[PDB]
Amino acid sequence: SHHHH
Amino acid sequence: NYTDYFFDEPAFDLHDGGYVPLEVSDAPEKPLNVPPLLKPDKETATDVYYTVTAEAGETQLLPGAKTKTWGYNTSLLGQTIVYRRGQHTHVTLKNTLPELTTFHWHGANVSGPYVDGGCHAPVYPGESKHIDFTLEQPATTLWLHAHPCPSTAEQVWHGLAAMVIVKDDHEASLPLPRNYGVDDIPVILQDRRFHENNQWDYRADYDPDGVAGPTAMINGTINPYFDVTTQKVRLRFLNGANRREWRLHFADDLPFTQIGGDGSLLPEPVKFTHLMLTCAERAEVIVDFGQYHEGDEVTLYTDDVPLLKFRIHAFKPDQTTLPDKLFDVKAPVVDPALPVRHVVMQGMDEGVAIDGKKFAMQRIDATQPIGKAQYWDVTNSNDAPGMVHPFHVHGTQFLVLSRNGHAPYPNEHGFKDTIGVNPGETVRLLVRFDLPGVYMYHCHIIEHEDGGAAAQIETFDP
Amino acid sequence: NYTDYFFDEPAFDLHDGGYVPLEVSDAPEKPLNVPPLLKPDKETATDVYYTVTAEAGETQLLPGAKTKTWGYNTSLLGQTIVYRRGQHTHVTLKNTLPELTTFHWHGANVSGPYVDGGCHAPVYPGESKHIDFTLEQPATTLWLHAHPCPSTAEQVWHGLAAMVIVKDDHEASLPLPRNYGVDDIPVILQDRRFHENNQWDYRADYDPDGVAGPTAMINGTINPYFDVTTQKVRLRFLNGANRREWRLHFADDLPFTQIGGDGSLLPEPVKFTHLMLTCAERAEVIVDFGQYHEGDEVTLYTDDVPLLKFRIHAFKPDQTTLPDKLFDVKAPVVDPALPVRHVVMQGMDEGVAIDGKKFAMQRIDATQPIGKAQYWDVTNSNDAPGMVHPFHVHGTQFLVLSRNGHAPYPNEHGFKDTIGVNPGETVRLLVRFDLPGVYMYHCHIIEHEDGGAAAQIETFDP
Ligand SMILES: [Cu+2]
Ligand SMILES: [Cu+2]
Ligand SMILES: [Cu+2]
Ligand SMILES: [Cu+2]
Ligand SMILES: [Cu+2]
Ligand SMILES: [Cu+2]
Ligand SMILES: [Cu+2]
Ligand SMILES: [Cu+2]
Ligand SMILES: [Cu+2]
Ligand SMILES: [Cu+2]
Ligand SMILES: [Cu+2]
Ligand SMILES: [Cu+2]
Ligand SMILES: [Cu+2]
Ligand SMILES: [Cu+2]
Ligand SMILES: [Cu+2]
Ligand SMILES: [Cu+2]
Ligand SMILES: [Cu+2]
Ligand SMILES: [Cu+2]
Ligand SMILES: [Cu+2]
Ligand SMILES: [Cu+2]
Ligand SMILES: [Cu+2]
Ligand SMILES: [Cu+2]
Ligand SMILES: [Cu+2]
Ligand SMILES: [Cu+2]
Repeated sequence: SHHHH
Repeated sequence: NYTDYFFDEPAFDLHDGGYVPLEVSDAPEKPLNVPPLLKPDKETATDVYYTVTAEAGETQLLPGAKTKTWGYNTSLLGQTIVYRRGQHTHVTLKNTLPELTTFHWHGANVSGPYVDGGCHAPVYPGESKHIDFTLEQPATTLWLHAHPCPSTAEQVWHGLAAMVIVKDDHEASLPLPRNYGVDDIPVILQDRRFHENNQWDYRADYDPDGVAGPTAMINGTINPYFDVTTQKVRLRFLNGANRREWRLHFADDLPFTQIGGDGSLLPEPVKFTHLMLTCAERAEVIVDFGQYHEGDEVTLYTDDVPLLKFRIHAFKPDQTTLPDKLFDVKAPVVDPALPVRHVVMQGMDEGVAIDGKKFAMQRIDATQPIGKAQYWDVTNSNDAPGMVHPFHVHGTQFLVLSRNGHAPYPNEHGFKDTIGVNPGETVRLLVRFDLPGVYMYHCHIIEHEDGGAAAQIETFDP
Repeated sequence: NYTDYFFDEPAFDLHDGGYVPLEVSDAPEKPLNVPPLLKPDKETATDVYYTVTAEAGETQLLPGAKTKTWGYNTSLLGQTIVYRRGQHTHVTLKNTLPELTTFHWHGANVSGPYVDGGCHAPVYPGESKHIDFTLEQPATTLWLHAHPCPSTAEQVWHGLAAMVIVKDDHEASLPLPRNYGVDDIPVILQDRRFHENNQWDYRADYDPDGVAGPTAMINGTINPYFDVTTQKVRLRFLNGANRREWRLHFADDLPFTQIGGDGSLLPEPVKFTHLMLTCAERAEVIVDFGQYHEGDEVTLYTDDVPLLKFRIHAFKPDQTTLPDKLFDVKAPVVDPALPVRHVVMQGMDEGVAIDGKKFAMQRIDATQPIGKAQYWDVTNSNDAPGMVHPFHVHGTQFLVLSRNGHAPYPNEHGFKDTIGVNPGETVRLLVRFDLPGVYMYHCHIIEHEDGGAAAQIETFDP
């Protein structure tokens, strides 16, 4: 569920 | 809301105008290359003898043609070299390349400028040199890479880098994974651009602000997986890229514990979910796969891009626990007679400089007496927008005292040889040189080094 | 059964195992490029001001894609730069290349090692330098080329060479063709190998014994012709090749007269049908087309290969005859307190060396007092089979006294800065340095220089 930048 | 990393978010590489995003390769998944340990030519308790040969060959990286590559004792990168504290070490350096090169022991406190193996230690094609030295420094992960001036960036791009592991008695007494290739592995983080026929072309990709390609390469492997056969795994991260910053985390934010930095164990273990490394930085971490089960594949990312898959196999439970203290960092006392040294990194692109000047091989820029610790205030003067400059000093392991007058980052309380300095920031280092001679300090975005953002310091016996 | 050339036939380049024969290109015939005269930014009688900019561009050499090339004040080679004995000369050096470079005034008696523009005079991308000097030497043809160490061979290959003309009162008084581009032209002799898309690729063609391609290139032109509009023509030959020797003759063995060499006019005119030149040698010749009529063509060859076609148009008959003596060679007296210096060139391929050593940038190999002429005995110690090594000394114009105890060649009684030394041969030179500092001597097969066959000499005021 989590994406970076 | 917040970045998950310690560095200043606006300065991240991904804001540069010419930023090259990583792209996932379609190349098939394959086992992570673990470079074999280099077999000594001869070893006793007191003496070890090695031959390190720079060579050209070919490596199957993508399907189709093999990539033309350089390596140490192998076609690409290098066999891992083990040194021991207090052991008299003998190395024959052999160059079988068509170009002159240099053998720089990054982070090794050996004499300069010859043994150190920077600009002033050329080895011509077909020739050999003999060096020897005894390391008196803590156990850590160092590395070897080419350092002709100019031409460092290009030679590293061809593939001339190798991990160096330094052992000591203290580290051997700690409860750490240490079975090399099984639960203790190098993770050499690089990128490349592949052109026609899977070849590299540094000059086509040249950028004075730093070369980066879209394909991640881990220990000279594309789309690597690692078979985990133990509950805990030690990873020796090395940023071996020309410019790129790595922002490392697992897909599901699996925690990991940093136990070592560039120059030593950290005094205490530091828990992380996300860790950023600038060029030449090393970080040693333990990952615990205890919540996973046979058949699971857990992936390490940089940002949104997958890098390295860990295929989980059956493993025996592991109850062991790290001590609260890993290592006693004994800070030297500053010599009170010595002033504060101010070093200023200036400019970007072609205009990069240190203290108003571009490097000159005949010119000494600074002096410092051996055995005497001095405060170095290092400033990245670039206004907004700017970049994080990794500042490296040859011939010392330094300590980090402060960042803009505040605490160092949590993983910066051990010995380091490279530190990322944010735009506008002044960092205070405690720097002592043990051995006399000539040493370089510079930015370790390698194109900046080649572009002349370097100076040299003469250390002397008083 | 006699060769027509002065050098030792067995040692000619064409006997090497990796010899690359020239081949006539299929490219269209076209007018010989005559590089324009570089316009001073400002000139008075006492001072001249110039801007010399190293730049990267593209040149249409073959049909289709343009070749990526480097040049001075142009895409390839350079604009011809005119200096005058006695005139204070100001040059701004500007580097707009992506790599650092050096601005070497080959044969110009200027201070070293900075103005000289050798290994110790880097100019980084984007920076400028200011030099000034006053030439106090005879009129002659010199040249400018890149000289970073290493990387000279590669930068010359990219196209960083330009002709430099030095004027004086004595030469102006002589009845010589001097209308630049009409009856007085550079003939810059080089070779290249074209790859995919008409590009050059030094690294693919690299050979430590000397790089040579099959395609002759004359002033940056493939398959050139020149329209002759005068009875007599002055050709200023420069061997700007990495290795290749030129063995020059016209179709029908049409005579020509050499009037000049590297460093001065010849004392007396010398008549030739066949002239051999090694790397960096220059030779100024007068060709008389008096016997030909409009519509005739005369081809200049090297060996059996056509280089340059001279197309005879209508011409006024000539107002010239050469004096029996062109120039007074004022030979200095050897300082009798000084020993004979012996310099030995050794090895081939990767093993090239001078006096048992490869070059080191911070090492001084020799010393000599300024203002004092010394005998240098220079030996090529290559057994047969060997090669002719062109030996070059920075910062001086020397005199050739003898070859194996015999007379120098007919065209070697003037001042020279480069001399071809045959296998096993000792040449005796008379060498004086006017200016203090640091100078180099080396083989001018450019791969040999980059491979470390060079040493440095420090000159001092006593
Ligand atoms: Cu942002
Ligand atoms: Cu020993
Ligand atoms: Cu030894
Ligand atoms: Cu390094
Ligand atoms: Cu280093
Ligand atoms: Cu290369
Ligand atoms: Cu995350
Ligand atoms: Cu299994
Ligand atoms: Cu300060
Ligand atoms: Cu930037
Ligand atoms: Cu930098
Ligand atoms: Cu360095
Ligand atoms: Cu023959
Ligand atoms: Cu003046
Ligand atoms: Cu000036
Ligand atoms: Cu030259
Ligand atoms: Cu020269
Ligand atoms: Cu090709
Ligand atoms: Cu003939
Ligand atoms: Cu006509
Ligand atoms: Cu040879
Ligand atoms: Cu002798
Ligand atoms: Cu030279
Ligand atoms: Cu040579």
